[PDB]
Amino acid sequence: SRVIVHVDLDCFYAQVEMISNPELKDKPLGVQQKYLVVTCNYEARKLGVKKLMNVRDAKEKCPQLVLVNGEDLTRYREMSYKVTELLEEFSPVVERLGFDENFVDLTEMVEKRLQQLQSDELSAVTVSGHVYNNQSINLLDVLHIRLLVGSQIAAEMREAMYNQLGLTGCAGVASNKLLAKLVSGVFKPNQQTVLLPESCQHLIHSLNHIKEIPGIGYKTAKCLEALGINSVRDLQTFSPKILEKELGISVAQRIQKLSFGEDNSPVILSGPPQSFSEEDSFKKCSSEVEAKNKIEELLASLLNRVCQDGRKPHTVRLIIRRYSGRESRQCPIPSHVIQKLNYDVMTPMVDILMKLFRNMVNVKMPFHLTLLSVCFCNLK
DNA sequence: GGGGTCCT
DNA sequence: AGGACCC
Ligand SMILES: Cc1cn([C@H]2C[C@H](O)[C@@H](COP(=O)(O)OP(=O)(O)OP(=O)(O)O)O2)c(=O)[nH]c1=O
Ligand SMILES: [Mg+2]
Ligand SMILES: [Mg+2]
Repeated sequence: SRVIVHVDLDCFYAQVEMISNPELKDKPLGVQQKYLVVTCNYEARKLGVKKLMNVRDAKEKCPQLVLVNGEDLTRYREMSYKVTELLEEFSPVVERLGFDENFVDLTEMVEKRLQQLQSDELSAVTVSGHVYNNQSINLLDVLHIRLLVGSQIAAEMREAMYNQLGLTGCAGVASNKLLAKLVSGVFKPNQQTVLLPESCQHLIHSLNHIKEIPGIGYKTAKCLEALGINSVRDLQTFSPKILEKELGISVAQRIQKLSFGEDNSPVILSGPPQSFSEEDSFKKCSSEVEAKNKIEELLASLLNRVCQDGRKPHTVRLIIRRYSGRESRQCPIPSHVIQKLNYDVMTPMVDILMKLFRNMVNVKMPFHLTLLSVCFCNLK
């Protein structure tokens, strides 16, 4: 019934770097964060470089790999919002997923375009891009026609993104978010594909690991592996009763639906972010004097970002990670502090954060943090 | 890794 | 405050 598109930018961070320094769009490029190559351009993947590879592995496997540092997300974040703002011009309800993916519900727009078409030009309606599984099109099938118009809009989207932002990316068009997202990566990079309904099963069964289904992550997949469940079909087939009584009703019914390619979740308007955070990770921080300096650094950046935003946060959170998950402490931001932008908001915010710090770190007893993070949320 | 979302 | 998910 619905016509949903999923847009997915090509090697996002690397693409941004290649644009900032066009002297790089010729070379294999990797974006580095500490010891990780979080992503690389397609010249690099040709040479054996994979996403999230160790710089050691990447170096050895590709000594001519140019590395740029991508620990500061400022520019990626800015381009990211330019992308969704551009998509919002097509339809106001755009849902972000991470920095480089967006869903848009095109069905109202598709409907509008059809109501305007004439008889002799419905003939006549064509696909833009790939048709998944080379499935043949039936122009008399109104579902095929709607999905085809979807593909046309999707191509207008990719064209605008290139023309206005210089950004290249993939699109997937299908009847729900799950399927749009699975199909958008079938032809990469910088291409698009549309999923006709009779090819839905082929798409879901094309997956080789149950983790490949968006919504099934490390923990959930590990549990399923424990239950003898490894293929999509194993999950499709497993006893709903037993599944429920091992993962709970909510998860069980949702992921089991997902395994059939069913996903009724609406595309949601993401809008402005609901939180701003900054982190730094390190081998060791073992003194409060360090912690405070670290935190002042993080807080400085955040205050810059809150500044531009316009809205004001009403709670602060401090996150740590002890040597060998994470722990957090939050509290509301005093009413008087919330009026800042010209004054000196630093010293009182660091005072609050340090109270939070000592609340979860015994400073009289040696400690070994390996991450510090500050988060502003409850924006108003 | 350096972010972000929602649910319990 | 933690846990799970997504990138
Ligand atoms: C998965 C993941 C992505 N990212 C960032 C790096 C990526 O540039 C960006 C989007 O990730 P992806 O969309 O998963 O991959 P990509 O856009 O870099 O490359 P492609 O889609 O062509 O395969 O998010 C992280 O920082 N940490 C992570 O764990
Ligand atoms: Mg991408
Ligand atoms: Mg998954």
